[PDB]
Amino acid sequence: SMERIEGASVGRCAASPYLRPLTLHYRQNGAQKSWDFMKTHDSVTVLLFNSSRRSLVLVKQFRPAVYAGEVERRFPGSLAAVDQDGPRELQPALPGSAGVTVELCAGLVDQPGLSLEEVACKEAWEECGYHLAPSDLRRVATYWSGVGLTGSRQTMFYTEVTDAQRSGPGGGLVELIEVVHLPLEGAQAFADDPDIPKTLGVIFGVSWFLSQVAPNLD
Amino acid sequence: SMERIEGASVGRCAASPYLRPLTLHYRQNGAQKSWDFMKTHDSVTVLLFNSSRRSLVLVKQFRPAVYAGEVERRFPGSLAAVDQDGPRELQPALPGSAGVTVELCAGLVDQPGLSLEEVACKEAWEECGYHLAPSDLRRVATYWSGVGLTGSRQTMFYTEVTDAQRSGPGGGLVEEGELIEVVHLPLEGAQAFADDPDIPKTLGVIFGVSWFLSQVAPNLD
Ligand SMILES: CC(C)Oc1ccc(-c2nn(C3CCN(C)CC3)c3ncnc(N)c23)cc1
Ligand SMILES: CC(C)Oc1ccc(-c2nn(C3CCN(C)CC3)c3ncnc(N)c23)cc1
Ligand SMILES: [Mg+2]
Ligand SMILES: [Mg+2]
Repeated sequence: SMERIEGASVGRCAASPYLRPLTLHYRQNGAQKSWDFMKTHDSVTVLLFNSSRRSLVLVKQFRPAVYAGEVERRFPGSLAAVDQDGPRELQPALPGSAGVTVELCAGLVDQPGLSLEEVACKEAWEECGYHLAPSDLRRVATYWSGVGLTGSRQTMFYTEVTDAQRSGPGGGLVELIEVVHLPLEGAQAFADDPDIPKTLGVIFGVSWFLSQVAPNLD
Repeated sequence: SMERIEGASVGRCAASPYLRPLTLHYRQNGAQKSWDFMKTHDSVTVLLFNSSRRSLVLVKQFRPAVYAGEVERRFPGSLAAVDQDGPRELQPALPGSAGVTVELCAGLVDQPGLSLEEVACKEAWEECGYHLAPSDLRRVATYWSGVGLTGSRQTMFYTEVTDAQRSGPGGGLVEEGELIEVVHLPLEGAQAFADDPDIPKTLGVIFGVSWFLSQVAPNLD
């Protein structure tokens, strides 16, 4: 989560492996309709509870999409259509902290040879520094995210760890990610504080752990 | 959520008045970087608890993007790049139920002069037929939906309603041709509804049920 961002500029977006524009044409109950959407990948998330530190493991990082959307709120029109000349430097622009979010460890399912559990284990090592095995993972929920513009499905896993599995670092492969250990005592106040940029996966992860897992511990 | 879907095809979308893909170029830790994202407005959601029926109020509708993703999920390559020879008929296709989702009532922060609570009330009227008062909405949470591809912020509201407050029809706006069905989920079987993986549900529904049962339901009796 290196909040140090410079040279922020918005340019044209032609072709991406992550954003593929498509149109579904269809008839619903006889009525001809169309819908423009983006083909994107499914994903997985994992909530880790470190029972030694009595803390939940989260990740903090810079999200360029969040930063861009935040520049638009405080300076309307900053994200207008870019001409063919080249990327337009965002002026005025916000500090990189505007794009800094707190999330669950997450990763895309964009490699055909890895299971959902294997993607979750790979991401927990690269981002959080914890050694996980697929047999240590439990499925919490599988849901659809962004039903309006994408049909992506995200699967949330839960797992319990100690420092004995933190045999190395996260922070991406080098990617700049800061690992966050949230003590259980202040976890609910963390999730409810709008001053922190959080995802729904974090709010639900914390809420689900405290209401269903924590009362059955010890 | 009429599940009769026919003629499903996928077409190239070169120019879309609804899609706004952009790329952010920036400098971080001294190493030039780029990121592909979509400019989307913010949104609101509202969870309703009908005390007269002791049921949470949800919406069910056909989501074309969800349908396409499920066809692709069962038949990879269904959404391969489309050539210039018109729309490509989806063959094989799936029954329309594969795109039918259960969601919370939700709308976009696009109408000027309307606060977040108002936009939520208008969506509850247009989609669920309930007439709400904005000052009666309790703010549950505010958060960044889809941080990887969008910078949109979503705010969730909650309020209790009665049968008498359902002073409007259902369905949404017929201007877009929307076909939205209202669902009343009984309270004693709501958690099993959110855990059963055999229904296309959003995280907002799963969190909404969980939050209601642990933060609102004990204080009712
Ligand atoms: C935020 C999200 C959960 O809700 C949405 C998002 C987009 C559309 C949409 N609405 N529309 C209309 C616009 C104008 N009306 C008259 C016809 C079609 C689209 N068209 C192409 N792609 C589309 N994703 C849409 C609807 C609901
Ligand atoms: C919530 C999360 C699971 O969703 C994501 C995550 C990352 C990207 C993305 N990741 N990347 C690269 C970054 C550098 N390398 C090392 C990894 C992939 C992108 N590049 C351009 N646009 C992009 N939307 C991306 C998209 C969606
Ligand atoms: Mg990763
Ligand atoms: Mg609507």
